[PDB]
Amino acid sequence: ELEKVKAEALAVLAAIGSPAAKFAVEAVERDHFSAIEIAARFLLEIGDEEGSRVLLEYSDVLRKH
Amino acid sequence: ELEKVKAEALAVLAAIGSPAAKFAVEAVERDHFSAIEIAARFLLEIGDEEGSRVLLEYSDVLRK
Amino acid sequence: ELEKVKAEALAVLAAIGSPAAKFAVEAVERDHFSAIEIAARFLLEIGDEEGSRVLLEYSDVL
Amino acid sequence: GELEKVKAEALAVLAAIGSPAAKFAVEAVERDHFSAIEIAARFLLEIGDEEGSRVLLEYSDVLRK
Amino acid sequence: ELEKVKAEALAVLAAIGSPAAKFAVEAVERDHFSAIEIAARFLLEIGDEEGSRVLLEYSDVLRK
Repeated sequence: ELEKVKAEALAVLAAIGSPAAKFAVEAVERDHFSAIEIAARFLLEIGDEEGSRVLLEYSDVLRKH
Repeated sequence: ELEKVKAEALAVLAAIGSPAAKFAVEAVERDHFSAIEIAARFLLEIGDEEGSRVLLEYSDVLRK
Repeated sequence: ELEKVKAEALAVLAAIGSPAAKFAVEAVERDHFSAIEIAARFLLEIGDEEGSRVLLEYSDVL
Repeated sequence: GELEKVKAEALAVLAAIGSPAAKFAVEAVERDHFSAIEIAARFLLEIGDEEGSRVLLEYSDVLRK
Repeated sequence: ELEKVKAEALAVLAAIGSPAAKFAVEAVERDHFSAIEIAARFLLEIGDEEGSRVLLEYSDVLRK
């Protein structure tokens, strides 16, 4: 279940190529709650709606089972 | 309780229409406490008090 | 103490009149720790030192 | 002891700054508010006061220990 | 494992020499989770991506 949304998140973030997305990818790869929160807030504070949206989706999936 | 205040909260957020509000709506519809907190803090620090107020109201209704 | 410091906080925030203080006011009325913290941090980052201070007092007493 | 000494040292460094952020910092130190200490430390770091943020880090690390 | 990643993290952060890095190094040597988090978030909004990434690595090792 997780292995699909993780791939979706890493692909979407790597596509962006922004230095904020590059951090985001790492925050996804290690499943770091604090790093994921920081990356989401930064992508929101920089203008990346796609990155923030996919981070929210992957975090909502991760929070459960 | 949450299902009642949520409707007006999402209506206000869609009314805002800012790309930050669009995140906010997503944060509200998925019931993500941390995402709601981040969206509220960002909407407050950009000048949208209208969004922050309804996020605070809906979050307090979710808490209690 | 709580019944006094809450009133002092609402009084100071109503005095400030900024749109951030109102949120702060609401943050006090609903007793939301995270909202109080956010309001204090914002009032500190905008220059309202007294509002952030009284929010800190009301949070520590609570 | 360690905390009773470092509290005084921290307040001494912070009072010299006189900044409204230090004025918050002292209150964050005297009232022992972990969250306020974090906010004050990040703000002094984000404005350029390395001494205040550093001494707040020391006092937080000894207080947290 | 942790004592291994600490050296690389401290070296990378010391190389930056920025006042944020001086904080970052201090955050690592004292093993302060909150300080590491603040330093990483600040280094992201200041332009040091390598510092934020290595802080994330050391913190992920630090959690366990």
